[PDB]
Amino acid sequence: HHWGFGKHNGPEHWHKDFPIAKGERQSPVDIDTHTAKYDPSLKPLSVSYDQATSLRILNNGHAFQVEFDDSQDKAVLKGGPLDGTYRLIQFHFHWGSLDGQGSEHTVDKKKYAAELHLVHWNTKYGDFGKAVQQPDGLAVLGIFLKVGSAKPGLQKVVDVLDSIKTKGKSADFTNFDPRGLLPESLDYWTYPGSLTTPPLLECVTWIVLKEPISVSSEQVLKFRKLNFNGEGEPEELMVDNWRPAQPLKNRQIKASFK
Ligand SMILES: [Zn+2]
Repeated sequence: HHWGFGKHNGPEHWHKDFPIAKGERQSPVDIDTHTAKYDPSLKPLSVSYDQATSLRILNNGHAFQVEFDDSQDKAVLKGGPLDGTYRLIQFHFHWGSLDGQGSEHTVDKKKYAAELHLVHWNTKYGDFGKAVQQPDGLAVLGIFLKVGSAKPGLQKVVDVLDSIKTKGKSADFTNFDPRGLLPESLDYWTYPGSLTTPPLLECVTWIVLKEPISVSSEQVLKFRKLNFNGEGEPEELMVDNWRPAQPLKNRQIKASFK
């Protein structure tokens, strides 16, 4: 009876196994655009993905994750609110059963159809496992998805999902360029928060882009054909794998733009 997104093990239950669920810097949060302060010290976000090396895509039982070779400085995030260099390790999404919900962060209470997380770890901690034990261990770049025109750069991801339908399935996924998932503007909000799946560690500097990317209805529909369950088990569609907004508590969200 482990954590999940069902009726008996979903986000409202997680605190029982992971008490930090009720912590002081939990994510996601609602971004109140009128309360976020423009910060004239925030540098432009530097995203250097030209040498990114994807390896594999995995159905991990709550989402799918595209993993990268992070053994060299190849795909790095720096600048913005960050000190130092953070290396890309994986990206994954959160999505809904319907276009009207699916994002984890919300903007003035608005829910998007999905949310992309590009997860990076602080190179000063040597690897991901050590980084998540530190308050500044991770930087996660969050990008909202809305349903409209197709995102061509996403299609290679959508087309491989049939091969990883059920929990535990993985597939070779090389030469995928995550630059094809970025919106035009890198304007962002930033605040200190946490992983949004257990163990919910409070190790993340969140950088959430203001500009959503558009994906097609057909693209998001294919996300919804994935399964939470393993092969040979009763079918449960992988939908609504998003944690709802958590109390902001003692935190200020800063904006890179006015
Ligand atoms: Zn996530």
